[PDB]
This record gives sequence, structure tokens and C-alpha cells, in this order.
Amino acid sequence: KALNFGIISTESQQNLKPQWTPFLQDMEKKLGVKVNAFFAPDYAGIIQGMRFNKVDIAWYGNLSAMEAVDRANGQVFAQTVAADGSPGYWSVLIVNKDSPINNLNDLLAKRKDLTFGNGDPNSTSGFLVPGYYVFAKNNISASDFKRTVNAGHETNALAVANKQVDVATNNTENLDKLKTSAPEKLKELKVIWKSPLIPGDPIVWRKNLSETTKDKIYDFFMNYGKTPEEKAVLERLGWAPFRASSDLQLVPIRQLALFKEMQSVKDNKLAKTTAIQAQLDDLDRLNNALSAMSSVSKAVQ
Amino acid sequence: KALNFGIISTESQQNLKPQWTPFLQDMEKKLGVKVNAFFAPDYAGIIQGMRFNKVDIAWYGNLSAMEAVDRANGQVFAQTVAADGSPGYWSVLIVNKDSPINNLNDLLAKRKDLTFGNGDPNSTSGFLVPGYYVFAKNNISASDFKRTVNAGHETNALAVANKQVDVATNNTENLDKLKTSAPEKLKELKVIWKSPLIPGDPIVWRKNLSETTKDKIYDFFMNYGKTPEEKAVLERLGWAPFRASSDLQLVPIRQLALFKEMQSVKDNEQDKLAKTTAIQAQLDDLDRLNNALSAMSSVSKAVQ
Repeated sequence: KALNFGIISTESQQNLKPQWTPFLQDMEKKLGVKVNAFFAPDYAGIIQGMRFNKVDIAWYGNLSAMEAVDRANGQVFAQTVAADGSPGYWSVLIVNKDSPINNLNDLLAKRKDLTFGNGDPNSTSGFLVPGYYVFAKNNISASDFKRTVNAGHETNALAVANKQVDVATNNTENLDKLKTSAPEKLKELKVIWKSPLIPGDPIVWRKNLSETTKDKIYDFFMNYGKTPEEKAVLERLGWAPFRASSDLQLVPIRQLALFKEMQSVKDNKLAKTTAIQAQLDDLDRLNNALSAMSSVSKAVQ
Repeated sequence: KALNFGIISTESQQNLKPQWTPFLQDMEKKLGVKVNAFFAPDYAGIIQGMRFNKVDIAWYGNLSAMEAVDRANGQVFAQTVAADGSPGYWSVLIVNKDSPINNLNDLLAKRKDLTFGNGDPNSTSGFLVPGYYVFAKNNISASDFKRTVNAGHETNALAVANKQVDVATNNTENLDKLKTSAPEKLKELKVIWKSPLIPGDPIVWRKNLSETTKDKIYDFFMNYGKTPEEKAVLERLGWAPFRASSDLQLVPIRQLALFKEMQSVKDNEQDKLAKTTAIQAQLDDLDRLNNALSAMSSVSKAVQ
């Protein structure tokens, strides 16, 4: 039998395969089943792929994971851990080093005369986060720009670098990826804005996978990275060994999405605002619980 | 609009009310709404009460909270904390001091000539925890005693005390409540067996309460105990200030209930197969969730 492992379109296939192919062959080696990379032109392709069971396991951002959870019978089971021990990563806006656009106030003032590279609409760092803090908060909108395009991170970072779009979203992980796939191009970019912290990406599976397959997948993730060859495979990817995780890691990204929905709703007391405040309160209370939690042993068998 | 507050039948009403009346009156005073105690003869009355929206918020043990989450649209929002700093409480078996039973081996050999006081079938410490570690692990059940009866913690401790039943379940918190209500009855008791750690009791509400009511209850619980008067009320209950909690506190009791179910099933053939594998699937899920909870760090909280 065979497993299909979804890879989000952060970068071109040609640039993802050197990082991924060796990880997937090792997954093949340990599991004793064939493992195929499953690519798509946008995050949506992976999410729908999982919904129709063409994807079994996937690397997602928190937003595309949340969607998979909500729409595609998905479930978080591990979390990536940045190799340098960053507690997460960050969203950015970039422009070419030669731009006179130096910051948000410049961008807000000039937006109707600029070309904008917006992110994949299911991207956490690419779409949602700048969507809230830069756009929603300043009640400006992406439609304002002379020209606006939703594109993957590499695409946006290369278009800025090549002076082909004035400004774009990106993230700090993908900028380090660019260091490797196109170093002279990274030299051409300037970060003009940086979001608050975003948590590491989840690995997610479909919940109708057999218990045996779930076990094998979970054991593989939890145990990868102990030998020199595996440790290497992880570094290329930007990662130390995975951490156990659950849908709970998604919480602030749910909060962020509801913050943004509220800004929108008010800009248009409404029932809608109460249904959303309900949801916010639920997440606030759960956040308090998570911080207050002491210890958690296995119930002694 | 009146709020019904459920209180499990650990003790008699008359021993509950002086702990609970001051607490519910301060809650009325703070919330600006009428609060009424809801009692019932067994734990099931509280859980079923909430299921049909007759109980709005309740003090439960872990097991009965679990089934209020599964049956009664419940949700944990706070956890009680022992006043003396204990991280939890313990289940026990108790006999009269005059009895020669001194432990589990002493008990099991003689089990045929003994009368046994089991717990409320929805009680964590009364029924589940002994039902697993004493009964399932020693491959016996409560019917393997000469006579078996199901009762609340105070009923059981008073029956052992008055030499009306030879051995019963109880817990260390209730023994403390009996030291208060019936001190001359407590000194007649001796503990012969003690369970692993049980986590503090949660406070639970029904999820279909208005978000407004939920917010005011939540604020009430998180802020109670600032003044000498509130401190005294908590003290009477044997509690310090509450802490934020969620359904997540219930994971080890879900584990334990499933461990027990798997053993009960082994000892009731196609139907055993279908059930165990459904049980095992639930345990693997809880296992992964537990590993996730121990690995978490300084929780990420959206910056508005």
C-alpha cells in the first residue's frame, strides 16, 4: 500500500524536492510502505486533497491546518521545531532594497500607486497575519493597490527581488530558504514590517487512517532525528526533531482569524458580533486553562 | 433570571448546607442574580439535571464531570484546589478499627463473609478508582462479597463507623468532612488501602448558557477569595482560590475508565473483539493528547 504526503507550495517543486525527497525516502525506509510527495499550486490543493483522501498526511501552516481540521477531517499530531530554537516564526512585508517604501506609513500613503503581492489565501504568514495587523487594523484593503496578486512565498520573494512587484508578504522561514535557493536574490530584499510571533507549523493527518497506520506515522515523527543522517535531513528543512502536538496549538490562529472577522464586521449591536465574541471567550478561557495546568501523568495502569 | 447550582451528594444536605449556603449567597450577591442549590439523591440526578437544563453550573468529581461532558452538554471551566496545598485527593478502603482486616490480602481472603459498601456508580473515588485497582486487578467484583450496597461517601463512612457494613469505599477529603461533622465517628475508622493520586474536582457549566452568564460566572470563580470573609468561606469548603481549568483535566480519568472497561469486557466473542478495539482506539487518542500536553510550552496567545 501507499501513503500520500502533502507538501504546501511554500516554494517551487524544484526547490522543495532536495529538502523533502530524502525525508520521504526515510519515511519509506522506516515505515515499510511506499511514500509519495503530493504537491499543488496553492495550499487549497492540499486541503481539498486531504478532504478527498488523496493526501494522508501533510505539512501545513497553522491556517491551512485549521481549515483541514474544520473542512477536511484533519487532526494535528506533531509540530515542527525551528532548528535555532526560535519559539516560532514571523510574517513580513518586503520591498526591494532600492524602494523608497520604508515602512507601513509609506505603504499606506502610496498604496493606490503600488503593486502588491498578497499571499496564498490559506497562508498564515502570507495572508491572515498581514491581513489583520497591516490591513484590517488600518482599515485599508488589498483591493486598494494598483495591482494585487495572491502568490506563494518564493514567488512573492522572487518578484520583489526582480523588481517585478512593489511590495509583498512573506515570512522569516522562507527568507532563510531563499538564502539557499537564490542567495543573490535574498540580497535584493528589505524587510519593512514584521508581525508578532507565529507558532511552528503542524503536521496533520486524516483521522480515518487506520490505527496501525496512525501508530507507525506517530512513532516515526517522534523518533526521527537521532542518527547523524536524519539530523542532517532535519537541518536542511530548518528543523530540529518534531514535538508532539494537538489541535490545541491552533488556538491563537483561531483567535487571530476571529479578531479579523470582527474588525470586518464592525466596519460593515449585531448578532454576528456576539457569535464571534462567544467564540473569543471560549478561546480566552482555554488559554487561561493551558497556562494554569500543573502536571499530567499517565493514569497508572 | 434564576441560576441552579448542582452539588453532588457527598454528604447529607444538613452537612452540605453550612459549607455551601454562604458560598451560594455570596454568588447571588456578586452576580446580581438569584442562585439556588440543586440537590439530588445520587450523582446521576445532577448529571441528568444538567442534561435537561435544570442545573446550570455544578460541583462534580472527575467522573461525574466526564459524564456531564458526554451526556449533559457540560464543560469544565475551573478546578478546585485543596486548602492545604495537596495536588489532589486519594481514594481509600476503610474498615472499623476493631476489625482484624489490615490490608488488601487480609480483605480478599475473607471477602465471602464481608458486607461491602460500594460508592455512587458515578463516583470517581467511590466507585471507579476502587473498581479498577481493587476489583479489576484482583479479578473480582463487588458481587463477590456476602452483601453489597451502593451509597454516598458519608453514608458509607457512618455505616463502617457504626459497624453496619464491614468495609467500604471512601476518599481522604470526605474523611476530613467527617472529622468536622461527626468526629466521634471518624476515630472509629481505619484505612486499609489508598489509591494513586486523583486530580481536584472541577466546576462545570452547561454549554448552552448565555455567553453573558458564562462570563459573569467565570469572573466570579477566578476572583473569589480576596477578602477575609471569602477566604473563610473557601476554608470551610477545604479549598483555596480556584484555578482556570478545562475538559483537559479529565484525560487521566477517561484513561482510567477505559482501562476498567477493557478489563470488564475481557471478563463478561465477536462482541468482545469489536468493543476492545474501539476501546484501544480511544486510549491511543488520549495517549497522544497527553504527550502533546506534556510537551507544550509557554502557551502562544494571540497579540491583538
